[PDB]
Amino acid sequence: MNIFEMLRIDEGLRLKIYKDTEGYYTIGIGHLLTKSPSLNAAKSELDKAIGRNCNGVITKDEAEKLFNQDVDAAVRGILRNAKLKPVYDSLDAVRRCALINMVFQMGETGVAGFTNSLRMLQQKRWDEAAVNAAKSRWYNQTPNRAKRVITTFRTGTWDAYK
Ligand SMILES: [Cl-]
Ligand SMILES: [Cl-]
Repeated sequence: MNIFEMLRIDEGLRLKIYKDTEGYYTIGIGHLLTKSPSLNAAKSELDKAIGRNCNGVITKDEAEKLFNQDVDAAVRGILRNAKLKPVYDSLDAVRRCALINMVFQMGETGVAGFTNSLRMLQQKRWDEAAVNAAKSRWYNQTPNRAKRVITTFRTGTWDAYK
């Protein structure tokens, strides 16, 4: 189990523009296209992203290309963030996967808002951080995925995904 297989389970794969759980225009493996209500703004963003006329539809390969960028971008974002980088540095390999997951889903800004939880992860107080992260809009909105991520932080294993 790796970060890619993990995100592919949580995000799924869709070759046609679709709306995410929040209502936003998305495609591929969780690649948010626009927060705009316009299916037209989305179709436009999409062609700018792929470099061709897609007419809201892309190939598997294109979806994987977007996915590799997004994971890379998330990883570099964590390493560039003064709030995130120390947490990351401090964790084992599996737990690190859990934080990339949150970042990919919610943006560096959002994860950075979990101050208390991040502090507990840093202190390796696993159970407490799990209890605290559950008190969030994140968890109430997408509970099954949140639970999976939270278990990964609590235990340090890939259990929730197997
Ligand atoms: Cl709450
Ligand atoms: Cl969910």
